[PDB]
Amino acid sequence: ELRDQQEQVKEDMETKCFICGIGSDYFDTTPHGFETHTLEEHNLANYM
Amino acid sequence: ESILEYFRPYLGRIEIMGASRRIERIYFEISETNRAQWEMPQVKESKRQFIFDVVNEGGEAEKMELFVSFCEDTIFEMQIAAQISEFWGELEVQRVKFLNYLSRNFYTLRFLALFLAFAINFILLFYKVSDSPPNMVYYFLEESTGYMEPALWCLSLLHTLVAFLCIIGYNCLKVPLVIFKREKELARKLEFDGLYITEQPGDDDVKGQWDRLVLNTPSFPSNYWDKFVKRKVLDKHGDIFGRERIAELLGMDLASLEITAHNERKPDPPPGLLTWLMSIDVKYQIWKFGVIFTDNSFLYLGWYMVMSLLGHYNNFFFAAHLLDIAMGVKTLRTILSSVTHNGKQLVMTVGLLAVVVYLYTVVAFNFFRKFYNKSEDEDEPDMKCDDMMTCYLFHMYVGVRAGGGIGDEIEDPAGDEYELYRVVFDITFFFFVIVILLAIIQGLIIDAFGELRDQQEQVKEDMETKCFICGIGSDYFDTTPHGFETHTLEEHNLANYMFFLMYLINKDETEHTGQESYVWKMYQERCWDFFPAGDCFRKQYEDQLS
Amino acid sequence: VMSLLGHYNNFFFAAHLLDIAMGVKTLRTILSSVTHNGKQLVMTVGLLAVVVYLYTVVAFNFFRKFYNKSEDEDEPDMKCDDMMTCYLFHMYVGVRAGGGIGDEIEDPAGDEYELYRVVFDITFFFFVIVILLAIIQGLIIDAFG
Ligand SMILES: Nc1ncnc2c1ncn2[C@@H]1O[C@H](COP(=O)(O)OP(=O)(O)OP(=O)(O)O)[C@@H](O)[C@H]1O
Ligand SMILES: Nc1ncnc2c1ncn2[C@@H]1O[C@H](COP(=O)(O)OP(=O)(O)OP(=O)(O)O)[C@@H](O)[C@H]1O
Ligand SMILES: [Ca+2]
Ligand SMILES: [Zn+2]
Ligand SMILES: [Zn+2]
Repeated sequence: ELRDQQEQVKEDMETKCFICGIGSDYFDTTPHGFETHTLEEHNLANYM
Repeated sequence: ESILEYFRPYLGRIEIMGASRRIERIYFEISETNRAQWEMPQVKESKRQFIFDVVNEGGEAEKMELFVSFCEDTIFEMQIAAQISEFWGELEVQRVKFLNYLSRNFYTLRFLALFLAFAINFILLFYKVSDSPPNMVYYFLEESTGYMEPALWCLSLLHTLVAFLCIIGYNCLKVPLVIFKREKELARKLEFDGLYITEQPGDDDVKGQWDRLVLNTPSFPSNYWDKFVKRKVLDKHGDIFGRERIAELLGMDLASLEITAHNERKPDPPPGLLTWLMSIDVKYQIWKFGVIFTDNSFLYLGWYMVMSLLGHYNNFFFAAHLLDIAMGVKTLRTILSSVTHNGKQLVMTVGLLAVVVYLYTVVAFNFFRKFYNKSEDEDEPDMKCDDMMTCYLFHMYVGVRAGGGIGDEIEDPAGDEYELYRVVFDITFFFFVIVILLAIIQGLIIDAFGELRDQQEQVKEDMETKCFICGIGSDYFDTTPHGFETHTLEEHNLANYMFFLMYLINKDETEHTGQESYVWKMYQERCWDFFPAGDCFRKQYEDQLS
Repeated sequence: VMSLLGHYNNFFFAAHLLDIAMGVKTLRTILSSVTHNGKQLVMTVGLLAVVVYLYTVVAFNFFRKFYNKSEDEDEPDMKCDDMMTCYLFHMYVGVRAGGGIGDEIEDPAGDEYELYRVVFDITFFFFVIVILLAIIQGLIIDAFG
């Protein structure tokens, strides 16, 4: 269960944006969509 | 209807996302030879693995790039198949016929080698030993028929001969595709990445350090179909980065490329094979030998032959060839992969087991030492915990294997001042070492096996739930009866895309229609946008019922 | 046929007790779970046979004096003097043993092959007992589940 919790943490991050929460399904309509949103649109560091 | 039924297995129709931002259907021609070259078990096996690795590793954006690379590899594979389909002049023609026989019968020779290994080891099951000839021991077969020893010798010789044939067949069959992929990836890196021009590979990229050899060799793009990659790299690198420097890096001459650009007549090679042996490219051949002497399948075959030759020193080295069944069938290979699937975790968990057992050794060395007299003899004691090394070996060997901990093999703690101390010590050893840690190792391998089998089943299930090209799931298609079937067989069929690629390749560039020229230019520029993603003809004209 | 054989010998009657397994649902499911992964089980027990045969070759060429099961000094019962007898001894006794073949072989102490036999017994207990047998258990129990 602990190892499954660790796997889930990594998976959840790649599925939903930490800030807006919107999942990767709305972003992957455009190619490399989630990557664009979670790196240029809403990157955690950028907020820092 | 009759014409449609006759040309149905020749009418391949794929849908492309065109320049009009619309999903448009392209109807091309599938050659009969092209379909026949798609439907042998080897190409099907290639597609099966490709689909497995793509669905397992993932990546929606890289999916089309890997699909196109697979199409190129499989085109070259059926080119190999076409070449291998069905006094020096006689010698070379007989040599190519013999290599052809080996290349077509590679798998049959593999099965024959495994059969010979099984037969040899079945004979070896009759081996016995005796102090007398069939301080000195003699290992001889005990057989009443008297034929199993000549049969053993004959089968050993035949098995090493088949080992020769299998390595030659691999060299003539699977090695060319490996070279083709290596040359292709090096050409793509030079054309697009420009690594040897700008981003020099580091020490970790031993593949790049070895690829540096064929940078200047004239036979650089030999196995790869494109022969002008050097000129392309000069066109997009050297204007900015130094044309003479790039020419030196690629081992080609500016005047030579000028005279090839101008009108020129190609001469004929000198007659004879003694010129050829002097015309072999030493550097390119060394690079090819380096990239096939590290290919894992060829290394397995070389190890197979090394074991076969050692089987002539001692016949029991032929027992190593029984692992070929594990390398052959699928889920036994999965059992072997499950050992290393969590290999890092297993190594450090057995390290934790070693550490905790060492702690039990220190506390059973300082205390609890008189309870390790394994010898029942009173005159001769065999205290296993008088030395730290011997006590640690005793623990890690015997106590771990014991199901009730070290208390099974230590003296009973009764009538002694340390009674509850040893009770707690044995209980904690049986709990942590046996009950917990060993079962964690069991979990780390068995759950790895289950996870690998679940990955295979998930690959098979995912394919039937979403279209590999547009991705749209089966829920949108199953509204119409047999919907997904129709969409993934007549609308977007992986093969149909491969057949379009071949049709573009073998069609003259002056005949390609607007759609075909668009797809061809897209393929040249490596954009992969012509694949429909997230939409299809049905989705575009849902209101128009088409 | 079993009923008629029950008149030759009454103990052929049992054969008719399996009718309860054919009758109730999940006992029939226990019997179906044996063959639900039958191909995998056959080839995994084949792998078990192969690896045990490898342990037999390496305990036949080496580690042969450690198979004297007889406690009598005058009469030895070396189980690994013949390849067939050693393979039978392994697949029969060592697989059933929970601590591998080291339970039923002589202790490797005070011998030049000490760490060799330690590694041999550990790898036998690990691959044959810990892993492969539990994989067979998984292949049937997960089939039931
Ligand atoms: N708002 C967000 N900002 C950053 N990453 C996000 C966000 N939402 C989701 N993610 C996911 O988090 C991933 C973080 O990967 P990245 O390579 O940026 O860091 P990392 O290597 O995981 O960081 P660290 O080394 O600190 O663990 C992204 O690739 C993306 O899938
Ligand atoms: N675009 C697609 N092209 C082909 N198959 C698709 C596609 N999208 C989803 N699929 C699924 O892939 C399945 C492939 O089954 P098919 O019988 O065509 O080949 P196969 O026998 O699995 O091939 P192989 O023998 O190479 O493994 C289809 O039945 C379908 O469910
Ligand atoms: Ca035209
Ligand atoms: Zn966001
Ligand atoms: Zn589709």
